[PDB]
Amino acid sequence: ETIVEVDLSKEDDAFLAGHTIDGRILFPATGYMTLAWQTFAKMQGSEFHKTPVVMENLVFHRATILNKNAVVKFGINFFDGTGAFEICESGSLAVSGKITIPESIDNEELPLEEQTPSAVAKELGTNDVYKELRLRGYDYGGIFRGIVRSDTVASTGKLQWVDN
Amino acid sequence: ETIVEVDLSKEDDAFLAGHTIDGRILFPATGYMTLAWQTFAKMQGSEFHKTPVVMENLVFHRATILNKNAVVKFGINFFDGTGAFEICESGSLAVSGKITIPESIDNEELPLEEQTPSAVAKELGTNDVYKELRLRGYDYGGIFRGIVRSDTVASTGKLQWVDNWISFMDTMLQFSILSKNLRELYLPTRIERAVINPAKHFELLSALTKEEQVETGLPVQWYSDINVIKSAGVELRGLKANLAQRRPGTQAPPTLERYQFVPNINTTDLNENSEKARLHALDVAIQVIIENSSGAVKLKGVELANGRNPDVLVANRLLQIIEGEPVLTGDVAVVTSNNNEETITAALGDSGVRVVSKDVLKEPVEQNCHFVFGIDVLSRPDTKTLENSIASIRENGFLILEETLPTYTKTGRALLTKFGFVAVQEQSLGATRVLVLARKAVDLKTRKSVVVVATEQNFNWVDDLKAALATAATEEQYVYVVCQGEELFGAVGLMTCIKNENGGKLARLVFVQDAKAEKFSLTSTLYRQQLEKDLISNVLKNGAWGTFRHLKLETQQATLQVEHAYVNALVKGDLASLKWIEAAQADDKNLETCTVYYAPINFRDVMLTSGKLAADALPGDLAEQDCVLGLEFAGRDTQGRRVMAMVPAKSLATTCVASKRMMWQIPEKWTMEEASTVPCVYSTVYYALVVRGQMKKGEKILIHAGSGGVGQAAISVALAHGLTVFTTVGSKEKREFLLKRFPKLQERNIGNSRDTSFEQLVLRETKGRGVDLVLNSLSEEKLQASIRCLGLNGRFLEIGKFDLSNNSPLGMSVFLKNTSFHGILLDSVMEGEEEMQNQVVSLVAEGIKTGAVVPLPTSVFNDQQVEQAFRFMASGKHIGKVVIKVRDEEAGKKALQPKPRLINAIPRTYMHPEKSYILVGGLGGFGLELTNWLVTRGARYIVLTSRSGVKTGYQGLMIRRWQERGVKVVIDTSDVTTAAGAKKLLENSNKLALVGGIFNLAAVLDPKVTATKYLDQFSRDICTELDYFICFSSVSQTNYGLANSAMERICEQRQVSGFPGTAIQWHPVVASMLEVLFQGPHPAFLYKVVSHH
Amino acid sequence: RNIGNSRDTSFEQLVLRETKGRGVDLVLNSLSEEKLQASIRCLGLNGRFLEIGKFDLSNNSPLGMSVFLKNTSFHGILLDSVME
Ligand SMILES: [Br-]
Ligand SMILES: [Br-]
Repeated sequence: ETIVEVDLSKEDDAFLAGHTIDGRILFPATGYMTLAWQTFAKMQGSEFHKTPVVMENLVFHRATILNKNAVVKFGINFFDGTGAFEICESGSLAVSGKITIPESIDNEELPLEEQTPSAVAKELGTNDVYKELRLRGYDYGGIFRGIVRSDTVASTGKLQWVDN
Repeated sequence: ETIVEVDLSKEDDAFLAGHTIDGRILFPATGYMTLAWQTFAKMQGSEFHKTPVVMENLVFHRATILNKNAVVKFGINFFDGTGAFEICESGSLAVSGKITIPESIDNEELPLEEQTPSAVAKELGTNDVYKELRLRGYDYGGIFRGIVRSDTVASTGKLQWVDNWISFMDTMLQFSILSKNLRELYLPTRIERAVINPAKHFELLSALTKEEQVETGLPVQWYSDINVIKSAGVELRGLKANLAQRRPGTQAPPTLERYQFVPNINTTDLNENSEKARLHALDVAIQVIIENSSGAVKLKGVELANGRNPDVLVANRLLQIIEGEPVLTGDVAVVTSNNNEETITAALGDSGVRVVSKDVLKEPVEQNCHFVFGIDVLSRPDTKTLENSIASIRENGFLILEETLPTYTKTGRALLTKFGFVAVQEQSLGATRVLVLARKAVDLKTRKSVVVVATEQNFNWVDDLKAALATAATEEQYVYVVCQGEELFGAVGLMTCIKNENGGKLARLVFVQDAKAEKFSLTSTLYRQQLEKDLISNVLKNGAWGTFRHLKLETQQATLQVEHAYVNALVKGDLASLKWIEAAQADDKNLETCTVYYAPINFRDVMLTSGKLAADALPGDLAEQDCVLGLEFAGRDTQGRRVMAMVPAKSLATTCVASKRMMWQIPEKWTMEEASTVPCVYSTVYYALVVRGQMKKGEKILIHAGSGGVGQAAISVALAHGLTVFTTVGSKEKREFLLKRFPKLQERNIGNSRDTSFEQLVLRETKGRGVDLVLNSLSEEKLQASIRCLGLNGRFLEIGKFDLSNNSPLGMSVFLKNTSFHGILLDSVMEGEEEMQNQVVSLVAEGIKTGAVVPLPTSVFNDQQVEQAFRFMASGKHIGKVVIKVRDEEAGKKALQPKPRLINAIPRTYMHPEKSYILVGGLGGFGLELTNWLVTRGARYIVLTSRSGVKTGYQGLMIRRWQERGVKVVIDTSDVTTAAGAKKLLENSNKLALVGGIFNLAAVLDPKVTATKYLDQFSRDICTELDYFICFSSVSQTNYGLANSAMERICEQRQVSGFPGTAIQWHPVVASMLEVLFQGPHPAFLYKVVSHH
Repeated sequence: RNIGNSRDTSFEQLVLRETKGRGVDLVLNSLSEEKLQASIRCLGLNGRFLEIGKFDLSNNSPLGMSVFLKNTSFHGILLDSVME
């Protein structure tokens, strides 16, 4: 298996503290997806930002809690045969699923056009959005506060991009 | 991942060659398990023989074939999280499953006690077991032949131990396959659980000697109720095996050649067809030459081709006849005087006939030939062509000359006489043409000779001949064997018997049927001209000298007009094999024999024919049956009523027996063509949507494959009940057809079946709600997508087979929605209870009047276009039902008794189900397989004569199988060689059931002669319903040859006196030969079997 | 003879032995995981499995669709669905 270490004391992984849920840091589901994505490109030979993929049947078996120091090791493994992967943290399965490099990445997408924003009520600002979420228990911080705008029903909106 | 390389060139992996399946080495399923077991223990730190494990959900996705060199790399990987593992070989998945080291290996096993061995029939020995398996396709060898013992049903047995887990665990799988009733090739697909306990294994082995471990072995158990194979430390639960594809064997079927008397001077064409007649003439000619070339291993010949088309030359055919003869090769060349070598060479092709360049005028074409073929050689103005042809053959060589009859008569014979040649044979080639075989004569006066009596009154005449043959060489003389008016001496057999004797080249057979004829004498005018030809075989029959020659039969695939027939796919891979076959006649209950007019093809017929679907899947005992095609039909009742029906099989025939419960009387304004489309698709639709699914008005249903047979029927009924319908289609044209054909079908509701797009469409149109029912025939990603279309309280109706067969995984989250998943097999209905059958037909019955049941569009094909019919449905461009027009419907569409018809089908002879069949030496290898074949052809009373009785477990096995199939088997252990014994056998057998056939077997391994002689004699009086009297044997010991000669004469004599009699002269081969023999009439008294295996 | 143990998978053997491989016509199941898969194997031809548990449903456990070759039915049963 491939071992991947993330340390929130380190500059590259520090942002993860922003994904705080109910007063504790949780390794985000999308964190696992990225780690699985990245390493998969590594063994395939390419750079992950140049490598399109299709993940299937993703299962997040449990939440991963980190402290402030948060030096945590993730173990990743892939089956050449089916593309099935598994990520284990602290001696127990965390996430499982399937990953494949498609024939045509464009054909794997859906023919969807943008929706017309809802005009039933005023649109939400970044502060409106995360005020709502805070009340639900989500304590997002830093770059994880990336919803700049959303319509009243959250059918359409905008997300910022910080190369992450 | 861990890479493991196995090389059969190395000593450690060499044994794997023993696991040969269907003529190829396969990496055993148990091989994979061992690899997974070993490597897994290694990384855990332990030794694998010290490490107990539990494997689960083993799947063997594909077979691994190895060559001789066989360098193959296996890649293994393990998940720390779940314990799932995978084995890859050539960049593709091979095996998958789960493996874990248990807390307590003892706790993981089942507390099972040994079973009491079955005593229903004799137990099987190691040789019995693997004889059985060989017939199925398993070619096990070496240590993989580890089944020392098994009971007749394979419930208990023993396996040897040679310190090899792969072989040992494999024999456990072999053992499980034994118990399977169908005798076909099975390969492992899945194993639910495999418990391996090494500690327990070796402490059990310690109780055995290294010899006992090999000679006696370990107990193996098969518990059919719980599905477990248990032996020592290995415990296997939930084994699943699937029927595997058999390689298209390179064994051509055997041909039959009939013997007959051919006069040297034959003015009758050997065949009706002039072209075939000529070929036979050439065949006879070469035969005579071979017969008179002493012990020649090579036969040299040439063909003169001056002024002829390169295509019409016969050289290839000649070499083909020569090469055909066993242990004989030919040197055939084409001689050309017109120096057009390049042109000629191309015409011959890949035959291997060389070409020589010489001008036949003034010079010899070649030296020491056995024969020279030419056309119009005696016609030519100059004799130079003839002269150099004579100089080209060896002294005793022949000339094959095709001539025009008028010319050959007025000058042709004189020219041969002029050059000292005699016409050995003259065969007509129609009128105006003749084939002449010429040879230099020999002088009977100048050469020393002695005569041998060869009569039955002198028992020692064989020694007289042998003594004469040895003396002949020394004394420089020729021996004339004279056999005048003698019984039990067939000319063909006796000739062969002489030829193979030491110094046999010096013998000449003079065979005279009529006992009233001039005594043998070189001087007699009758004999002199004939014996001056110096032929080794001379047969006098009705005043004419001749020989017995074997002619190639024309019917490899001949078609006779029969009254009853069915369609069969002879070889599954090729659909061209679809042909009509003559059916057996009928000898009740709630059954009705109907006349078939229209028989539709359904996907099940296509799948079966193509091989995508195995035979074991077929409901009931159809895997055994030959006639299985045809699921439904429209036709006429026993009383001429217009009827449409549904059956499990056998509707694709001129007649079908249908169940009254599953029949509808065709309504008016329905053509039989139309009606034929209704039974299956609508019975399916109603059993799925109404019975199982319980669809209600106003509900939403997703019908996949809208413009298909089941789809169209589904859409019609659904819309009739008032449901909102969503569908999918394969193409633009299919879309257009549905829209125009149905009441309120919304374009918004038609998706695409080629992809998963329909998921978005349905969810969009249902605003995320989904539908209440799904009728699915799609598979894989399209199935899971269809699942996502299911709304609250939904009910999934599967009518496909792929994912079910493959045991695909189904996400059980769908069931949170209070849903139901329904596996729907219509076959289970017909195979199942009665009330369900009566309900579904009621639904269909009620539906027709309502108008919900509409006949489908038809793509009709006649009885000759069955191939095109199948290929057309396979393509998938068709809309509606594909129907075969067996009979044109009578005008008026009213009830009417049918006119008789005949259909061209391959003829086939079946046994009589109320007659007995005696097989002398019936328990030998040949006998057993012959008996089996007779049983499959309808024989239900079998008598086997055996002095020793049942000796092998295999024998007891076959008898058990025949008796279970309802066959009466009698083992007669009495001495049949005597007259009283033969008489008794026939009288007892006849009282059991009237004897229909007697089969004499000298092939198993004189008394051979005397039994046949007496059986022949007394059967004439006793067996008044005997249809067959057949004697099997091989060609050419001197006493065996004489036994053949005797059997030949017996059968000939029988026919003379108006009795059946056939001598057959030469275990997959037996069945193949028997099929040909009984494929149509075969009335000749002697046949030659040519093997092409 | 007809009372098995819910703590292990042994009830599979007991049932198949008593039904001689036929299985049962219905299964009312509240067990999960390896005991669920074992209960499936107890399902006979035309059988009808009746699930009232939630683990495998919530966890989206995989179900081998081979069982449906036997012309069977799997029923997700939520009483709540009735009242709502
Ligand atoms: Br998360
Ligand atoms: Br295998």
